[PDB]
Amino acid sequence: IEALPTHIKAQVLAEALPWLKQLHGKVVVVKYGGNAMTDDTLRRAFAADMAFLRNCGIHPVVVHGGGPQITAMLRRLGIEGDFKGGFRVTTPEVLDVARMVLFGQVGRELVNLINAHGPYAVGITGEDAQLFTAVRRSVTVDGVATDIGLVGDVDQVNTAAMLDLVAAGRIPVVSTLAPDADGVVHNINADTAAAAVAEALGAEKLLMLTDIDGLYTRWPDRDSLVSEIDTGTLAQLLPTLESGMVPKVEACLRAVIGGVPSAHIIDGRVTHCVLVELFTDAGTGTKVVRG
Amino acid sequence: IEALPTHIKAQVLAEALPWLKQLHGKVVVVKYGGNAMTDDTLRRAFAADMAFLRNCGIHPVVVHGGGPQITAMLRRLGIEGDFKGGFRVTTPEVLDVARMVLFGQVGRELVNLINAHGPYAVGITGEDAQLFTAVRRSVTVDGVATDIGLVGDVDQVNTAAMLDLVAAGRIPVVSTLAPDADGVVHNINADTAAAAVAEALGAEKLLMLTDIDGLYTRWPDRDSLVSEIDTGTLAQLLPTLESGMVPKVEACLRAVIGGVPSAHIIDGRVTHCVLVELFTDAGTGTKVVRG
Amino acid sequence: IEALPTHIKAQVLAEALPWLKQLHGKVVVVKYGGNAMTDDTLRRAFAADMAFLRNCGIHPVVVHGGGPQITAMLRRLGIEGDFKGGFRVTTPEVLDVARMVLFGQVGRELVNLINAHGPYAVGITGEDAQLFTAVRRSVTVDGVATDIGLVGDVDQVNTAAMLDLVAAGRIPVVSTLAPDADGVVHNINADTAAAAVAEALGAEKLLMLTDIDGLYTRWPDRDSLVSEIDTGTLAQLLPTLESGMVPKVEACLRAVIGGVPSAHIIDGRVTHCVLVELFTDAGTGTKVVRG
Amino acid sequence: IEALPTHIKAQVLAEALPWLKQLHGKVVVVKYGGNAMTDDTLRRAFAADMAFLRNCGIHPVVVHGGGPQITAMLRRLGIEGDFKGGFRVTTPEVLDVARMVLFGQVGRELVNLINAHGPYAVGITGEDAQLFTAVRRSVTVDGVATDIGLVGDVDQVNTAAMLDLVAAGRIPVVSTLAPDADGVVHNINADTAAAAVAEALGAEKLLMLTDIDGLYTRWPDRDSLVSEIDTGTLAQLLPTLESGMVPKVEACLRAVIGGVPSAHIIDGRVTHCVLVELFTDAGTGTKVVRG
Amino acid sequence: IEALPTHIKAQVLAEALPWLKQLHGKVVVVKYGGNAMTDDTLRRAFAADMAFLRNCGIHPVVVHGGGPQITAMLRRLGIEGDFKGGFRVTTPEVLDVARMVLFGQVGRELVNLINAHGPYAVGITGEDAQLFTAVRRSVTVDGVATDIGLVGDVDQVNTAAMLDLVAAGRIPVVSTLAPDADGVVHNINADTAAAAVAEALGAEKLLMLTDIDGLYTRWPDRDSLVSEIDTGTLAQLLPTLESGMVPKVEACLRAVIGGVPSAHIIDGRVTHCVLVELFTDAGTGTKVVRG
Amino acid sequence: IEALPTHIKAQVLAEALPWLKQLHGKVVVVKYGGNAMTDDTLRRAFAADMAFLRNCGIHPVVVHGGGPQITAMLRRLGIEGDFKGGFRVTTPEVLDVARMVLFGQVGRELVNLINAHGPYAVGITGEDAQLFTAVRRSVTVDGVATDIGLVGDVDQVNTAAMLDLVAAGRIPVVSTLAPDADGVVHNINADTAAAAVAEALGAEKLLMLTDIDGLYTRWPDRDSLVSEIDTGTLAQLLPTLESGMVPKVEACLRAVIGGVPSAHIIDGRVTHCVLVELFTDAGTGTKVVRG
Ligand SMILES: Oc1cc(C(F)(F)F)nc2c(C(F)(F)F)cccc12
Ligand SMILES: Oc1cc(C(F)(F)F)nc2c(C(F)(F)F)cccc12
Ligand SMILES: Oc1cc(C(F)(F)F)nc2c(C(F)(F)F)cccc12
Repeated sequence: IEALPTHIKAQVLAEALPWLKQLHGKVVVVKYGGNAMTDDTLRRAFAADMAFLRNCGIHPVVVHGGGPQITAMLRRLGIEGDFKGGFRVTTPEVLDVARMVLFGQVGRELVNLINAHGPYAVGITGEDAQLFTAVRRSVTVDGVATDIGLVGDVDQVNTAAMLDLVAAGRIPVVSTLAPDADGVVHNINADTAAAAVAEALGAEKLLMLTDIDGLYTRWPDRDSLVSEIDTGTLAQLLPTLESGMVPKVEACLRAVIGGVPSAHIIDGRVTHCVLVELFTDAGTGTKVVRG
Repeated sequence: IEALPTHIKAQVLAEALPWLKQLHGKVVVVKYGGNAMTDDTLRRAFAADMAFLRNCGIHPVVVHGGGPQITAMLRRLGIEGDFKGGFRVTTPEVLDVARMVLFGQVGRELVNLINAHGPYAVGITGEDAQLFTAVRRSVTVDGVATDIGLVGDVDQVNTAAMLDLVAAGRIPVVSTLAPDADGVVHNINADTAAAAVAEALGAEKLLMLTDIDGLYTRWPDRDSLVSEIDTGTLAQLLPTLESGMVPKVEACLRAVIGGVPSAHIIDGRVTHCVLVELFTDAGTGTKVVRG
Repeated sequence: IEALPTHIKAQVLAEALPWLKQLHGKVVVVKYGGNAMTDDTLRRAFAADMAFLRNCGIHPVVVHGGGPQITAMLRRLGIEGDFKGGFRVTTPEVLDVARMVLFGQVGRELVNLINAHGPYAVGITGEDAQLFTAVRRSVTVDGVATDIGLVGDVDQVNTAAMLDLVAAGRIPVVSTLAPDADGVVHNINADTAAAAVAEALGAEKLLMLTDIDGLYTRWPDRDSLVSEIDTGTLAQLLPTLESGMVPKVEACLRAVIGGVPSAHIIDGRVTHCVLVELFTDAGTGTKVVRG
Repeated sequence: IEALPTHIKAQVLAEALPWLKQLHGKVVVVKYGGNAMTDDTLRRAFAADMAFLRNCGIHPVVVHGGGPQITAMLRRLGIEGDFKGGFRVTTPEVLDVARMVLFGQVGRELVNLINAHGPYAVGITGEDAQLFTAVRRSVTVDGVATDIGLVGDVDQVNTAAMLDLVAAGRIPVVSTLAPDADGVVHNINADTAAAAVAEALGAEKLLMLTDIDGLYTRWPDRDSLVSEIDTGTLAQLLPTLESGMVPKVEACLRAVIGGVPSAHIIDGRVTHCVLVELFTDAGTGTKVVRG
Repeated sequence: IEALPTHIKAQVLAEALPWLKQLHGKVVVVKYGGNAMTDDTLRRAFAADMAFLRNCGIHPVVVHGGGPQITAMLRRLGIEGDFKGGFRVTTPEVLDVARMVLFGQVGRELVNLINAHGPYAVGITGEDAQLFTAVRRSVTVDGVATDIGLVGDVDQVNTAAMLDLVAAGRIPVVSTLAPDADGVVHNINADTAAAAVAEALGAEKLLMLTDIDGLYTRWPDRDSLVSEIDTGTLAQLLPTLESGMVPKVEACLRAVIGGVPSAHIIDGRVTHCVLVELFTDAGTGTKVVRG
Repeated sequence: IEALPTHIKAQVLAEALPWLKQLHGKVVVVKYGGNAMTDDTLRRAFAADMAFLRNCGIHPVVVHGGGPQITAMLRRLGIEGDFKGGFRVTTPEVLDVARMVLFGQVGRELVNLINAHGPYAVGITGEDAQLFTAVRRSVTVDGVATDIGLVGDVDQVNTAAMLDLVAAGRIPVVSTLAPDADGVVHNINADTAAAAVAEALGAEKLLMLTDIDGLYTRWPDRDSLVSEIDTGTLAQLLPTLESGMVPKVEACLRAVIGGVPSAHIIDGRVTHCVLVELFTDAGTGTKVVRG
């Protein structure tokens, strides 16, 4: 961005205005995962972008996953896994590992990255201040609902405390573990949890960073990619899509149906993708709205 | 900004970060005048840029002049002028006109322009809530200090009220008229007034929009333009410069010497010049710092 | 008030009590116009009376007109007028003049007068902070609704901001210009605007200073003057009254019907008329209440 | 105040302005005693005047005595008194009576009188919330310092709590009893206590209602009455005055020397004397200032 | 509590937890009377217990009676009483005595006792700040409703002010006198008043200190004492009980039916009975709940 | 605590008062470690005791270690250690493990335990919101200062944010990791960190739970145990004591010398030891004060 004429730099900065006005003082929940988490230039830029939102008076909330880091730690520890369908059964032991990795490893590096720009990030789980609870979930293998241990869905959210934390100028970085009604901590799918937090906080937008250009309807037809889609149309398309896009799309559906004005599936492999989706009309992501 | 690749749009937006962090929650006083006031694309962009600062949680304060509009109104009214040196004598009558034009005409269009983006601008003079007072000033013709009527300098500033007004999320647009100790309203040079407001409010930056590329030391040598200069060096250069740059430079000197971290002389003829000077490293303006 | 016995001075001050209790912490909107605006002893006393209300913890709001000052300025500028019925057509040019005179001249002298007693007054139009909007109005000539340019009625009122401004201890002085939904500033009849502001702010009282002893029913029978009247009775009488009293009475009707507890038509030619109408049982004005 | 012309009523109300501005938001401590306490028209008007100050956003604080009511109750109870010089010795028994009469009788009627105008008054002693402490005082009989039991001076004042109570819009009515450092409640001279409260609260004025026209220097020469006097001059005159004026004058000296801008000895036998001393230039009282 | 093993001291302190959690930040109204008022060890411990609740962030409110102290003062003053049934007729004179004794004597000693632990207590009646009003009540002699003078029931309660007073960290000590709608102060039965205050303040608990082990159903069968009872059952039992327990039980009924979660009749003759009823499972009192 | 007479239960609860008054609204920092962390009855009671302090309006802050859990995890992961003197060298790898175990395992169980009583606990490190920084420390082996990797001391503490967090009613549970000036996270000795937090927060008390009866001067003479000691005396004794007591004593010295009123070494093996040390005069711990 050196040889680029100044008057076009001015135009790029000015074209941001309408979205600065749309998001000022608003909550934006961001699911962070995929390559945007593993490559150092992309993660450093993701951190700077969170600092950006905060220094525009926007209120980012970061929800993170970390599936592959968990299995690697379990393999390091020699913890033999049990599998039903494609799912590992989350025994009390896998959870102590899951929690320890998500919160004590993955969340910490993001906190430190963001905090390179200032005293902003704060890590939390649903355990802290009872910020959210979990309810045990089942999954379905070959059409049968089946138990795979201490996994669940976000049950209820301490909306008050949480919103406090962000008015103080803080960026929570959430690791998706929370207690159930009996105090038993469960692991929650990070995508679904992000949609739940977004809905409960009255978020203006939910962004889902993924390793895709965007929602393809008839993958892999190039002509099948779409910029925008409504819940009704997307819900009908849901049984058609690949394994990896189902949770991302399900989250977008529950968020937007829950009242979040729009959810976005954006490409985490693009540097500063969040700046592109939020402050530019040129994002390759796909925007979900109600209808 | 259409055919421009997205990844370079992302970089333009990201390169803004460090200045967003420098100015967040800070007061920036802007002298608005020159062509940036008379051409409609430049004024519309100046207004949008004020909306921009506000929607980044920055606190712009706008000080405006309007010399040529005053003389035109005086000519329309058939008010014969009296002149000492190059100065019109500001009789009680010229002031009723000056005040009426500055506050009832020039300030109003800027307020309305800015307010096209939201309920932000509010017009004021030193008369309103006793926000600032004036002290009668003399000027010097042929080395003699001489009286030219009801003109003066900013005397004291109601720093408390003023800072209130901006925490409420408002953008004051100041017309440089204020009462003296006896209630007698004077007209204040808009440049000097901008430096006074900036100093009294603890402004982070003072920007002076002018009709120049920047400070030339040996005008019109092209090689004489400078990007940055300190107060000591600039003060010595002061007797050398053209008539039109003296007030702009004097303001920068008193502001920065008064503790304002930097004052900037930027080109009001560039669209969105303020966005360029604040969020980009490519401004043609000249930055003044202490030393 | 020198030779007057002290014990009767004490009684005058004490008889104020019940109205001090009725208005303490309450909004009182005052239409200021007529002779109370043009003679210097009456205007100086009107200003002191506003200072009085403020220094009793009452919240005065001042709405002003200025019809004759506008036409004089238009005549000074050689602006040829166009007239339908008795109305001047408010072209874009007449408005730049109207706004400039109302806000840059008439409002300023009242602000300065009031501010001789302290940092109280602040001038505003509906343009400032989007405090109120306008909607274009027509008038009726010979029973036909007809367009006379950029004149209108108060459309909606930023009740929140406004009420803020007065809790801060400020006395707004309103010039009746406001933007329409498209940003186009209109001139609003000061009487009607005063009733609109009073209703929107939950004012306890609306006072209309006029050049009359009070409402005469069968002018000019001396026996026809009344101290108090209800909306129903007054509405029926409306088609009967002189040209000059119609707007004053219409305002009182819409205010009191809008829920303002009482509106008052008081004589602006009496020194300190507002002190008389508010803190004394001896006013010649006429009080309007609902029924 | 019926046949009195309206324009002179207006002037009486307007002449109040400068003192409304001097006292707005300020603390005024009032010693209440003498006839102003015993005649029902004077007490009712004293109560209304406290309501007046409160409904002008002034902060009255009322300190009361009640010497004669105490002795009457002691006589009713058959409590034989012991006397040194002219002083009754305040045994533990006389105090239970003193406290009971001051706080449970005299303070209550004033509270109820004031509260006829609204929920304003609140009775207190130094015992409540530890609002002020006492220190045992001696008196001097025939030049010997002597002990007369549980009487004392205001020692320290809980300035914080107290000032709170008045910002809430309340009018404390103080009965001059307070604990010493050991919890032992003492009776405090109401005059001296009023000066102590006034000084500790940063009162703008202290008023002492007495049964005199004002301070006579050479009583009973009519020509000896004075409108104003300074501390130095008054302190020298102190040994000259009658028994009854010594405490009133001593209080004025300690208050004004303590920084209270002025103390006033006003005639409690004049209806609404406080309104006269505060809002009129015609008071017969005598004003004390420093010098 | 010296030779007692430490590990059992630890258990006593720990068993308090669940009630500390139930009452934290909650209002607890306490009727104080009986022996707990007359013996010095019991009263000193009652005071310390109020200090305890306050230093746990609990909000005690103390309502006190004082029947026997009133009659003793009336006998000291030679005030001949008039009696209908078992009731003294409360003439205007008996009230001046009643008020003076309750507020100027009985309330003061409790305030001073409590305040030995800090600046907590503050005495009040319904007269102060119009905190509550009274309505004249009749009583029934031989089945006839009859007038016995200036006695009444709590009519309405200034819930706002009151709750303020306790958030400030204060412990009000209420003497049951209040004005009626016309300003005429009445004496209110302290038991009934305590139930009214408890209901109006949303108290978590109402405690009634009495001179009984607890509610006996078939007094004096030892086997008839009960630990807990519901309103329906207790209401039916009401006509059966002794004269002294009727008001205590009536208060418990109106409180719990008014929504107060539980009312308790506890033994005022046990040192620190309130600590026992609140923080221990071993109280001899009887708890009333709805049903 | 069943057969124990009620009147002695009442005395145990009442004897707590003076310490409830000393600590109300005050910060108490607690080092938690040793057996109090490993046995389930002791940890459950430690959690309940934190809930206790919080439900008395006290502000507990919990600092925890976890040395043995770290080495066990390192052994599980097959991480070969390097040792200088008795110290493991904290390589970047040992820290990822240390942080993960302290924050993602040990801190979580305490948070969940405490949160069984309510939404109180919140886990943090110095990384979160930049709450505290670290400075690399060396240790001394055989009298030589030597480097053992990423270990350090608390450098500076974000006192503001922190104190906020506790006013909100939260109990922070601190894991002793923090960034240095360059963002490089270090592991901090939990004892020293507890003294640093206590000093920086103006804590009223610092408690150090250890596996000792208390400070023995001449261990293992039974007669050598002491209840209280001053800094000067204790500092001189420091070179004499066992390896395990040095850090506990050093922390007490720096805390009390830093202005913390008293530090306490209490026996973590006693159930509810904190309740015993704080609310009882029977603790076996040893209290440190300045002198
Ligand atoms: O909302 C406001 C607050 C303040 C305040 F001064 F109270 F901050 N001032 C305002 C003004 C003024 F600046 F002219 F006063 C004009 C319009 C709205 C205002
Ligand atoms: O609302 C109140 C506040 C305060 C406060 F002290 F908190 F300001 N004090 C009050 C009192 C007291 F002055 F006796 F305390 C008595 C009645 C009402 C009160
Ligand atoms: O509600 C909160 C406020 C603050 C605040 F720092 F704003 F006080 N911090 C919180 C934290 C943090 F301590 F990690 F920051 C974690 C969970 C909830 C918090």
